[PDB]
Amino acid sequence: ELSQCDREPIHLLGGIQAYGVLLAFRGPDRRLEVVSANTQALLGRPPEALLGKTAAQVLPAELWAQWELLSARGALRVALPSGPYRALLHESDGLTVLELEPAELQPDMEETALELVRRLVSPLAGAKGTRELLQTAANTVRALTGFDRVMVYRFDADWHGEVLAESKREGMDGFLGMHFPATDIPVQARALYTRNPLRLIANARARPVPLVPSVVPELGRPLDLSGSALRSVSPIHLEYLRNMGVEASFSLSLLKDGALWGLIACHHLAPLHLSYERRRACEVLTQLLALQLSSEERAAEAAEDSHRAALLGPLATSLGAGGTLEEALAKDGARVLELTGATGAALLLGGEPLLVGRTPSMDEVEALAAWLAPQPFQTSFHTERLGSLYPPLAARADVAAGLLAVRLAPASSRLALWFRPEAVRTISWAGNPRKPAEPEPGHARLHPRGSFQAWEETVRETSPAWKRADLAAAEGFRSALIGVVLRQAAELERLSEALSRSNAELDAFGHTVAHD
Amino acid sequence: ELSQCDREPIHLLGGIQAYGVLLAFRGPDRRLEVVSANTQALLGRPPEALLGKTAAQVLPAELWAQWELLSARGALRVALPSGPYRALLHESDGLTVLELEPAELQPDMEETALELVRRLVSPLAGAKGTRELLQTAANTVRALTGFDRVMVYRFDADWHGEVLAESKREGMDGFLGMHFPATDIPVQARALYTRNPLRLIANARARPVPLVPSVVPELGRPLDLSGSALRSVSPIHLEYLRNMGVEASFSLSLLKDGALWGLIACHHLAPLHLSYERRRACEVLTQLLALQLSSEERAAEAAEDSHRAALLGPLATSLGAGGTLEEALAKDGARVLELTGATGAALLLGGEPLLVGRTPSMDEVEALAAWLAPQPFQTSFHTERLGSLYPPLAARADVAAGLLAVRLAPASSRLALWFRPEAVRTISWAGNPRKPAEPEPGHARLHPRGSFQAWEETVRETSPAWKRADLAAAEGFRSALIGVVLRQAAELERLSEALSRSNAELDAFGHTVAHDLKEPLRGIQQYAGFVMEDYHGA
Ligand SMILES: */C=C\C1=C(C)C(=O)N/C1=C\C1=NC(=C\c2[nH]c(/C=C3\NC(=O)C(C=C)=C3C)c(C)c2CCC(=O)O)/C(CCC(=O)O)=C1C
Ligand SMILES: */C=C\C1=C(C)C(=O)N/C1=C\C1=NC(=C\c2[nH]c(/C=C3\NC(=O)C(C=C)=C3C)c(C)c2CCC(=O)O)/C(CCC(=O)O)=C1C
Repeated sequence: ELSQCDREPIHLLGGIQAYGVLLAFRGPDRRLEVVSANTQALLGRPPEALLGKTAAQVLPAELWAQWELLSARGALRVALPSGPYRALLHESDGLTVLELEPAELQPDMEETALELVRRLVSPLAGAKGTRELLQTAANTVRALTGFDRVMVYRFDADWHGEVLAESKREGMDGFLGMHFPATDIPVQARALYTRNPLRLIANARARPVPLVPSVVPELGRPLDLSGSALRSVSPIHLEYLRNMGVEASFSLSLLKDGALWGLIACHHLAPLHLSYERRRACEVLTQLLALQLSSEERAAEAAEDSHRAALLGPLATSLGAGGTLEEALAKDGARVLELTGATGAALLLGGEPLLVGRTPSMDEVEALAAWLAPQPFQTSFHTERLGSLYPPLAARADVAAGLLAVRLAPASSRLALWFRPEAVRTISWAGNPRKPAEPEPGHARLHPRGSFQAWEETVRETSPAWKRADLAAAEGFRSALIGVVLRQAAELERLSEALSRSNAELDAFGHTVAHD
Repeated sequence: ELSQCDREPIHLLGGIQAYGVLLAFRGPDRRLEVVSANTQALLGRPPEALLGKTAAQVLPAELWAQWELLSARGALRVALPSGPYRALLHESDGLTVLELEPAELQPDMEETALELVRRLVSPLAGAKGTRELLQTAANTVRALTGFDRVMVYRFDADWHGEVLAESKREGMDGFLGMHFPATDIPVQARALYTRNPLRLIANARARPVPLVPSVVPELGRPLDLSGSALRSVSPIHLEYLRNMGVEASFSLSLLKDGALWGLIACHHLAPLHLSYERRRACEVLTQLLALQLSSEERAAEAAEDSHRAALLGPLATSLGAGGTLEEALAKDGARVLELTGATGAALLLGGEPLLVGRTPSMDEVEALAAWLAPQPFQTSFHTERLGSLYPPLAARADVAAGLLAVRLAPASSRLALWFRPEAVRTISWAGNPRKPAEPEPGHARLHPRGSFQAWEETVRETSPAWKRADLAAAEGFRSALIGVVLRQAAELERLSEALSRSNAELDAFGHTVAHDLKEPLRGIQQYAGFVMEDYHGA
């Protein structure tokens, strides 16, 4: 593929954390094909000995009494001599696997989750703004998890990320408003996190615990761990955290109708374990954030569409009065521009092209109109930097930074478009984007960024991104160009009664030659 | 416009249900001025003698210990020698009001609450549709509350509503599929329910306990009960509930966006009392359901509008393929009809109107267009019925029952409209709506309906409602219509090349006016050829 950062498989690591013990059951005969190598403390027997025997005589006597509801719903609490343990059950890779982990110790915690979900679902939330919703979710995440530093991470088109908001406690650095390279998150990571919503790495210094046996005898590969929540992450990502200085990690993915909208991040300077109940409560909390944001964007787009219609109102009303379309646009050009938020407009109906406001030279516009012919689009065209697609205008980007074009007609040569100037924008990177990874002699792998200090770069010949409202405003301008062009048709309609008058002029000079 | 069902107030009854006990406080030292008459058991002292004295000695010592957290949070579970109670505290009418209610005897209900929450939100919820979401909500509400019958009530424009889905229990009657008159819920009821979502009527035949004293001295009014959740409903609604035979009621309000879009009702045939945590858990269910309904509706409507644009596309392309607009519409008359789903399409660009599909004759549509010109509509005018508004075409309601129209020009007489035939449907009424109420002798109050048997009636000369996608499709029809108006600009240049041979004919008019003036030059030339003759004669 592109790099070792992607070709590396994540399913087949076969690494398990030291917190719990993983056990496996094979079909009806209850075969323990693969077991953890740290089961001596819990199971009281050597790990290698337990291979190949039945589940009837190996497990502690307690949890068969709890086996029924474990097979029913996959969760319970069981008492053990070492202490209270949390039991989860899931079946994957054509085999049944069982695991045990420590559980909570504060019974008062459970009602807190209900209280906080009530607070979040309570009305008047989101009216304050979209941005504050992320912070008022992150602060509650801090309270539930009790971690140190929490960011909110949002994905861009090219899979690079930004920090929309964060909530921390005093005494640590913050990455608010910082961007990160797209390659920092591998593609296989996105594919895996599409299915598994959450994950937990409570220690960074811990060595991975080997899985015995190394490979399943008949599968030919080690046991899959995607379904389990105790998987050990790749060692490469560990050095990234260690250089970052984080000891414990906890991330929850946000899903929007099949799209990885963003990730919640949590960090800690010291190792700290966390229970399954807290994880699931946090997951339930994060699930409603997508719905809240959906409601917010529906309301915002409704307001924007209403505002665009309101602005369309008087522009259409003024058109149709005394004058011609070229006269009307020239006289009423002030109200034209704000529909698309541009600085110049151009229309081509068959005559010489007409320009209003800031625009490229007269000779260039028809060259562009010809240039727009072959690119396949049906209604609209978009660009934030036309210089890539069309080099000649990149020489003078003062008005050619961004263009929005629309088909007034079918594939024939009739078009209208708008122009935008360039806006300076400066962004701050964490490390050098040019060197996302630090190479090592021997090319065994690619080490992560050496440092994490803020670094700034400036982009030029770029226009602010086209919104979604102006895309509909283009169709609105088409619906307003009708009406004014229909008044053109009405003035041509009394030119049509003047065509009846022209036939009257025909037979008028007819009876005039009759008279002379 | 207000019958007797809109005069009496609800928040000034001053009645409290049998199970509860009400207490109110005034002033920084929090003296006692309002107390229920059934407080003999819990307080152990005559109610009258305790009002106006120091609050600390009146309240039991156990309750006074946990005052601090109850003051802030407002909810608390406490233990009494009689049993376990839940204390509710709230502020209303500039007064401190606390409440005492029996507590729940079930320890682990909250785990079930979280289980139902995670069931509803789901990794994938409501993929099937809205109706399935309502059905899922109904039976979950039943399970969480343990009631017999539940309702889902949705309001129309005129505040008259029908039931969509229900969770139905065996061995008892249901109400799914009928409508209820808007008179059932008065304006005052909607105004009150706009704020308080939780309404519980523990008993139907219980008599409200009076609050001594009847009137607050400084205010001159009965103590407000809107803030509290133990209000006693008006006796007329108690009789209305008794007529059904239902004993206990539970009503949740689905306030999605500043409006009472939906009401969730629960019924039971036997006395029953719920716990406060039950109501609090059920409260978030309504918000979840409303939010998911809104999200699903928006997503589905956006997806359908995408298909509308996708169908708009090839219509525009094909219409721009041929250069005979009237003929193209005639041959492609099928396609234009399903853009808004109408059956009769009429085009009027100022010339002779074009008629395709089922439509009335030209004179009726011309008269309708003439009437539409002074009729004020900003961009569009859509209605399902026209006989109510326009008399002359009411006779021809077969095809002119409903129409959707848009204004092509900003002014004048350029209108494009469609035609829709009448659609017949049957609405089932629970009880005859023609007799909404029965008047008692003396006209003191209007008692509710007597019998609730199903009743039927038929609506006529009506068309299905123009749902918003149709209006969006008409606007998109104008938007892609500008495409065929650029094709009509090619046709405009065809009319203008007729006018261009007419402009060459205008230059012809110039030099033929020169010709028809210089033929008079030959006229005065003949006059000159005669002028020496007439001079010789003279
Ligand atoms: C190709 C390997 C590799 C390099 C080099 C690189 O840049 N990424 C990487 C390793 C992996 N990272 C994995 C996990 C992972 N990394 C991030 C990155 C961030 N952490 C932040 O808080 C932050 C900022 C903002 C970013 C962009 C994240 C979010 C993840 C997911 C899990 C958490 O770290 O929480 C990873 C996956 C391994 C596995 O799932 O076992 C790889 C391969
Ligand atoms: C004059 C008002 C009035 C007449 C007459 C009438 O038709 N109803 C009525 C009395 C009131 N009822 C009030 C509350 C109330 N009524 C209903 C009605 C229904 N219950 C159903 O199951 C159902 C169906 C649908 C209908 C039509 C409902 C749902 C409520 C809210 C509380 C519950 O009953 O659950 C009322 C409000 C004042 C008060 O609280 O006393 C009036 C005036």
